[PDB]
This record gives sequence, structure tokens and C-alpha cells, in this order.
Amino acid sequence: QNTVNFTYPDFWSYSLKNGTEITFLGDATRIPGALQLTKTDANGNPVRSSAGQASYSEPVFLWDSTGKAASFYTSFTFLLKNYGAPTADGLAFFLAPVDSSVKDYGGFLGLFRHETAADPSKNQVVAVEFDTWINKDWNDPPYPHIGIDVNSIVSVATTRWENDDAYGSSIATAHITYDARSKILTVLLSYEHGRDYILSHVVDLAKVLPQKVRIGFSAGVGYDEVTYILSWHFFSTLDGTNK
Amino acid sequence: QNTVNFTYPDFWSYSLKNGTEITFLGDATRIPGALQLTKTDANGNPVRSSAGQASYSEPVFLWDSTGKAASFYTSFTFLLKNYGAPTADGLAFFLAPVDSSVKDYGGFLGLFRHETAADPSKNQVVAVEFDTWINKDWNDPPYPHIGIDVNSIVSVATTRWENDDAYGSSIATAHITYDARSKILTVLLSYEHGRDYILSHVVDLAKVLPQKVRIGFSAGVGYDEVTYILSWHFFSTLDGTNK
Ligand SMILES: *[C@@H]1O[C@H](CO)[C@@H](O[C@@H]2O[C@H](CO)[C@@H](O[C@@H]3O[C@H](CO)[C@@H](O)[C@H](O)[C@@H]3O)[C@H](O)[C@H]2NC(C)=O)[C@H](O[C@@H]2O[C@@H](C)[C@@H](O)[C@@H](O)[C@@H]2O)[C@H]1NC(C)=O
Ligand SMILES: *[C@@H]1O[C@H](CO)[C@@H](O[C@@H]2O[C@H](CO)[C@@H](O[C@@H]3O[C@H](CO)[C@@H](O)[C@H](O)[C@@H]3O)[C@H](O)[C@H]2NC(C)=O)[C@H](O[C@@H]2O[C@@H](C)[C@@H](O)[C@@H](O)[C@@H]2O)[C@H]1NC(C)=O
Ligand SMILES: CO[C@@H]1O[C@H](CO)[C@@H](O[C@@H]2O[C@H](CO)[C@H](O)[C@H](O)[C@H]2O[C@@H]2O[C@@H](C)[C@@H](O)[C@@H](O)[C@@H]2O)[C@H](O[C@@H]2O[C@@H](C)[C@@H](O)[C@@H](O)[C@@H]2O)[C@H]1NC(C)=O
Ligand SMILES: CO[C@@H]1O[C@H](CO)[C@@H](O[C@@H]2O[C@H](CO)[C@H](O)[C@H](O)[C@H]2O[C@@H]2O[C@@H](C)[C@@H](O)[C@@H](O)[C@@H]2O)[C@H](O[C@@H]2O[C@@H](C)[C@@H](O)[C@@H](O)[C@@H]2O)[C@H]1NC(C)=O
Ligand SMILES: [Ca+2]
Ligand SMILES: [Ca+2]
Ligand SMILES: [Mn+2]
Ligand SMILES: [Mn+2]
Repeated sequence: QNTVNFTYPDFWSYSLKNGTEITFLGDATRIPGALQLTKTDANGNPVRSSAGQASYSEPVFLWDSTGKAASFYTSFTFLLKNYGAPTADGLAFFLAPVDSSVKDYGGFLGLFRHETAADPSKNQVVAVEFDTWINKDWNDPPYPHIGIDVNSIVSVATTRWENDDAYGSSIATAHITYDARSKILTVLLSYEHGRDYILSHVVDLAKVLPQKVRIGFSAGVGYDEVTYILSWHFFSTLDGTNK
Repeated sequence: QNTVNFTYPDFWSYSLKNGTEITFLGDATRIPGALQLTKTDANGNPVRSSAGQASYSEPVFLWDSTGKAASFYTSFTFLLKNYGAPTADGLAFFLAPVDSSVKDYGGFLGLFRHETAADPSKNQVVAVEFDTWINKDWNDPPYPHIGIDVNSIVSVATTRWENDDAYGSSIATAHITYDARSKILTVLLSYEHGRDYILSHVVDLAKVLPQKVRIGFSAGVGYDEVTYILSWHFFSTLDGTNK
């Protein structure tokens, strides 16, 4: 089976064993109704300096030497819970090699190591980040933003994420699509009674990632913040690539 | 007010006068719960050779000489009702000049005139078409498809639309986004318990359309088919363009 198709309308079925459908790494944990990305104390309050990842267990086929490549679409709703404003550091949906694991916390969103974070030759990861903290030292724009990261914590493209949304603690729905023919990654973020955010960028996944990858969520803190993934849908197709 | 933001969860409030919020042209008509794109007889059966358009009444700002450009996102659910398979001709979401009107029926989707349909210099329209009929004479690929049209009925890009969906008569939800910074148009089509379709293409709207446009739906038939738009949401932002 070359493609994948799954939908989790909610996560109220929290009894599944770690690693069967979803794998949790670091401080990410499964709680009733959600995948909690970082650690919280007894009362459910955000702990500082924490990193965690929740990823699909089965490897995901992206491409192969025969020209076949997967176009995909993933949607998920999440609640980035904030305690005051601003908070740090955010979350990210990512695609990394099958054997990768959680990295540094804080501004690296558990996706990179401090030492190699700004070096594209030492990283193999593509991620759509929802950044809540301005790291002047890593080139973040002067406001919360949504960014597309290709092998580095320094986004190849970003777009303003308003303070009222970034620190509003309302449920948001994200749609991320990748067209394997035009090599276009598009991110759409919506708030029920608010605005929409759009960020598209040309990025050829075949040139930067291995043939099979693991997909998931990664978060890193930071302070006064915790992310919960409430639902998740993923679909891939080989359409338009000879097969 | 430079940007626009509206949401129609449904169209059960059908008493609004033609031209106030939505303008209907040709055979497009407002019926309880939907915008009907083409003509049907007494029983609600599809009539042949019909064209109609349902468009937002207020002009929509796209760009201006000062560098400011609008990124946008539109979503809508529609029921393309089919009587047998195949059917013809499809529907399209489009952006055309403010003073344009409905054109030829059939494969032109009410967006072009037979005489100038394949000449980019004689048309000013960008449309995302959901094509149900293979017009060998206008370069349609050999199957139903979703295409991006820039000033011509001959799509600059397309993607397979499976027969079971194209002629299934199930409600579909479409999301179309345009990033004014990267000049990327992305189309996402989803079926509740089925698959998703993705088609992105680089197209600079500023180079092909006027500063203000009219947005809407256009359909052309054809036979054994009628399209109903069940909901519609549109949002535009000037984010990232100096203002
Ligand atoms: C869910 O299941 C995964 C494995 O499929 C758990 O992650 C794995 O945890 C192992 C340790 O518990 C890691 O290996 C150890 O490496 C050290 C050396 O660095 C050795 O001393 C030790 O003998 C093990 O070999 C293993 O690398 C790790 N897998 C990955 C891909 O990172 C996971 O555990 C959770 O995440 C890991 C990263 C740690 O943070 C754990 O503390 C944490 O529990 C399992 N998740 C849960 C919630 O149980
Ligand atoms: C909703 O309101 C619009 C106008 O804002 C209607 O469309 C307009 O209809 C006029 C005729 O009814 C068109 O003008 C006529 O042009 C001919 C010459 O070609 C003249 O003989 C005549 O005197 C008028 O000037 C006008 O061009 C048209 N507007 C546009 C932008 O096309 C609309 O009518 C519906 O659509 C038009 C295109 C026709 O198909 C009508 O039959 C049809 O009713 C109104 N819609 C409804 C449902 O009432
Ligand atoms: C003062 O010493 C430590 O300085 C660090 C840099 O200012 C600081 O880390 C940053 O903290 C902010 C929140 O205030 C963001 O999380 C930001 O992403 C952090 O920077 C990242 O992580 C640090 C460790 C470093 O690798 C940077 O290159 C990277 O951009 C430390 O704060 C602590 O650690 C961070 C990760 C976070 O958990 C904080 O809440 C925590 O206080 C500073 N250490 C202190 C103040 O004790
Ligand atoms: C045989 O004479 C007429 O030939 C036309 C071309 O085959 C045909 O139009 C096509 O009809 C199919 C459906 O069978 C599609 O709608 C297709 O898009 C039509 O072609 C378009 O429209 C025609 C008029 C022309 O401009 C083409 O360049 C263009 O691609 C005619 O069919 C009639 O008209 C069309 C529009 C549609 O309403 C049909 O249902 C209708 O029968 C042919 N006329 C006939 C058979 O009487
Ligand atoms: Ca940051
Ligand atoms: Ca056609
Ligand atoms: Mn950032
Ligand atoms: Mn076509």
C-alpha cells in the first residue's frame, strides 16, 4: 500500500497503546480527548523547558526513484492554551526521517538541536510552525507568525499571526496541502468566528527528505503554554506521477 | 474598506433581492437553500444548453500600484447533481472584471465566448473549474478534472477528478487560497467520507486581472446536470504587502 488515509474526528478513545497508531516522544502524552504536546503539572498547568512529539506510527511514502511522488493534505484542530501573553514557544506539524526523535525544547520546537539549528546541511526536516515567541537570535520576524521551515529553524517564509489569535486560546483548524507536481506547500489556518491565514511556498519535498518519513506534531516550551491536538486527518495520493 | 470578509453557512434565507448581496446572471437563480447555477424545468430536471452565474455584488480589491495585494481564502460546499454518467459541463469559481457578464454555455462554463476561448489576449479571467466533460477540441485531459484557468478555457494545470466523485452527486467542500506574496493559488476539494484533491499552481493575479474584480460561481451545460452552491465563505487580507 503506497498511500495513506486516516481520520481521527476526536481523541476521546484514549486507551490505545503508545506506538500502535500514534507514537508519543519526550513529554508528549495522550490524555482524554487530545494529544498533549508538552508537560503539565498535577493541575494541568504548563511546566517550563519541555519538548514532545506525537507522530503517526507507520512510515509515510513521499517519493521513489521511479518518478512517483505523493501529494497530500492534512487537517487538524488544536488548542494552544495560553496563560497570559505572550507565551513560548509554539508547535509545528512536520515531516522528518522515520528514525528521528524529539530534540531541543524552547524555540527549536523539539525539531532541532541548538548546535545545528541554523545549518541546512545538518538537518532533514520540513515543518509548518505556529511560532508564539520572537527569538531575535534565530531570525524570527517581530511578531507571532506561521512559518515554513526547510532543514532549519529559520523559516524560508512566514506570515503574521495576530496576537489575539496566537495568545487567544481558541480552537483553530489548520489545513496543509502539498502538490507533488508543482512542488507547492500551502498552509491555511482558520478560527471559527475570526480570520484566516494563508502561506504558500514552493518547496520540493523530494530534494530535501528521504523516501519514507514520519509525520506528526512537535512542540517546545517555553512558558505559560501547552498545545492539545484535538483531531487529525491525513490523506496522500500519487495522482499525476505516472502511477 | 480595502478587504472583504463574509460567511453564508447556508442559503435558507432566500428572500434577498437580486443584486444586494449576491447577483444572479443568465439562468442562475436563488432557490430555498441554494444558488442554482443553471436552468431546470418544473420538476427540477436539468435543461440543456444553459449558463448562469452567481457572484458577490460588491467589487473585490485585488491590488493597486502601491504594492498592496490581497491574499484570500474562499470555501464553499456544492452539490453537483448528476442524472446518469457522464454529464456536462461543470462549474467554476472565478475572478473576472467588475463589468463582465455570463458568456457561452456548454464547455465554456459561461466564462468564455466560443470565438476567443483559446486566446489569452482576449480574456481577463482566472477560474478554478470542476470539469465533468471531455472537450477533445479544447484540450481537456481524458477524464473529469479540476483545473486552473488563466485567461483561457485551456487550463494551465489540472488534476484527475475521479468518476465516482464527479458523477456521484454527493456534497463536496472546496477551499481555494491565494497567497499574494508567493503568487500561489491552491485548490482543495474534499468529500466527507472519501478522498481529497489538491492542485496548486503559481499564478500572479496582479499581472492578469484588474485592480478590482467580481468573484463568483459560473456554470454551463451541457446535459443531465445542475449545480447548487450550498454555502460560501470568503476572506481577504493585505498582510505582508507594506500595509
Ligand atoms: C513510546 O514508544 C517510544 C519507542 O517506540 C518511546 O521512545 C523511546 O524511548 C526509549 C527509552 O525509553 C529510547 O531509547 C533509549 O535510549 C537510551 C539512550 O539514549 C538508552 O539508555 C535506553 O536503553 C533506550 O535505548 C528511544 O530512543 C525512544 N525512541 C525514540 C524514537 O525516540 C517513547 O518514550 C518516550 O519518548 C522517549 C523519547 C523518552 O523521552 C521517554 O522518556 C518517553 O517515555 C514511548 N512514549 C511513552 C509516552 O511511553
Ligand atoms: C440581477 O440583476 C442583473 C443586473 O444587475 C441582471 O442582469 C442584467 O440584465 C439586463 C437585462 O435584463 C442586461 O442589460 C440588458 O442588455 C440588453 C442588450 O444586450 C438591452 O436590450 C437591455 O435594455 C438591457 O440593457 C444587463 O447587461 C445584465 N447585467 C449583466 C451584468 O449582465 C440579472 O438578469 C439576469 O441576467 C441577465 C444577464 C439576463 O440573462 C437576464 O435575463 C437575467 O434575468 C438579474 N437577475 C435576475 C435573476 O433577475
Ligand atoms: C538567561 O539564560 C537563558 O537564556 C535563554 C535565552 O534568552 C532562555 O531561553 C529562551 O527563553 C524564551 C522564553 O523566555 C524562549 O523559550 C526562547 O525560545 C528560549 O531560547 C531558546 O532556548 C535557549 C535555551 C537557547 O538555546 C536559545 O538559543 C533558544 O533560542 C533561557 O530560558 C529558559 O529556557 C528556555 C528554553 C525556556 O524554557 C524558558 O522558559 C526558560 O526560562 C534562559 N534561562 C533562564 C532565564 O533561566
Ligand atoms: C453536433 O452539433 C453540436 O456539436 C457540439 C460539439 O460536439 C455539441 O456541443 C457539445 O456538447 C457536449 C455534450 O454532449 C458538451 O456540452 C460540450 O461542451 C459541447 O461543446 C461545446 O459547445 C458547442 C456548442 C461548441 O461551441 C463547442 O466548441 C464547445 O466545446 C452540441 O450539443 C448541444 O450544445 C451543447 C452546448 C450542449 O448543451 C449539448 O447538450 C447540446 O446537445 C451539438 N448540438 C446538437 C447535438 O444538437
Ligand atoms: Ca520562535
Ligand atoms: Ca470540459
Ligand atoms: Mn519562527
Ligand atoms: Mn477542462
